[PDB]
Amino acid sequence: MQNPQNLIWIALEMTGLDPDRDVIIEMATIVTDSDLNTLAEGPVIAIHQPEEILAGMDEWNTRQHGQSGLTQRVRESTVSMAEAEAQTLAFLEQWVPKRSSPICGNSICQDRRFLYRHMPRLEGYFHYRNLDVSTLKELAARWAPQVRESFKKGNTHLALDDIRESIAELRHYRDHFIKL
Amino acid sequence: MQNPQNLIWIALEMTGLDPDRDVIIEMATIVTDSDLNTLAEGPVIAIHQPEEILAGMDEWNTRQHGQSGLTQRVRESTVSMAEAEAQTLAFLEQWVPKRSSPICGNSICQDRRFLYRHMPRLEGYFHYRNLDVSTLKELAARWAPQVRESFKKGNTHLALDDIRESIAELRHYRDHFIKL
Ligand SMILES: Nc1nc2c(ncn2[C@@H]2O[C@H](COP(=O)(O)O)[C@@H](O)[C@H]2O)c(=O)[nH]1
Repeated sequence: MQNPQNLIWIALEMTGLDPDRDVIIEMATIVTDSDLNTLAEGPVIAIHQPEEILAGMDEWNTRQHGQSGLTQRVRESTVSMAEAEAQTLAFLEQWVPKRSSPICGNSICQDRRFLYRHMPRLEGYFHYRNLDVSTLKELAARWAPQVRESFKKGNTHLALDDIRESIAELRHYRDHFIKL
Repeated sequence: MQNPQNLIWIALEMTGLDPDRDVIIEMATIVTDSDLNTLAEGPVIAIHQPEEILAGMDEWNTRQHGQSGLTQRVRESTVSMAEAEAQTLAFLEQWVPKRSSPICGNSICQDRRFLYRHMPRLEGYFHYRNLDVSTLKELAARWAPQVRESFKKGNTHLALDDIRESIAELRHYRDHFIKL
């Protein structure tokens, strides 16, 4: 089912936002076609982390992941960082060829930073380009403010709705901000 | 002079692709207004690096920076990374207030990472938003290919020419790819 036009959408949770101090604890992927139609949904993987890493999280993160249950899921997981990377790679490979899709989503420079340090082979499977929806949001804010203020932010507390809300944010801009 | 909706455009040259292992050897900036009108061109600075750093560059960067003149300009530079940062901030300070502008250019996630590592005072001067022209390049190649070819890009290896082309690539999308 491969197709170099298909897009790889990704969302990550981390113990914090610094790739040197922090680690990935959840990953999720969704492959669309070039026109934002879902082809398939990757695994949502909580990635095992030892207790020292888990206790080493700052205050805001310790609360947010604990109350979400991600901490407990991460504590129980038998899937390592490398194993999750391979699981996501095994899935992405039947839909998108190597170095074809950019990373798609929101705030995905930070995602590329973490993939670079912690999953270098998955980072390498993307085209080096970034499809970041917030570029369009930033342009809409300046040049067509009504299109951005008209977007209906969804719930996104779970990883696949999070990605789907980003895909729907691109749709909104394709429909109301992009002459085609 | 200052105006919080002015945009800071930046292009770097590096010794390699790792923002943490490699270094910055050239930088330039251009300030436009929020409608892509060039307000001012910042200085083009070659940054001195020890000879070992230049000899250690891979094959592509040895070729490319050798034949552009940059390798020789690096060797002959007496401007350290920090002085190039202070010189660029001195210019940008006249045109954009602190934290107002995103970082604008092509694949500027790579640029921000190098700045974050090597020029964190300059990185901190940008709004946290990334204004990535190549996000639109990928959307245009997928949703309206013949506006992606309407755009004439001279293979411009002078730093300011690379930036002016980036500003012109976004102009071409505001006109032919975006509805306002
Ligand atoms: N190793 C390597 N680096 C590249 C390549 N293309 C661009 N770069 C890096 O990108 C920098 C310039 O960014 P650009 O303007 O090409 O986005 C160069 O200084 C170099 O470090 C490449 O094909 N191989």
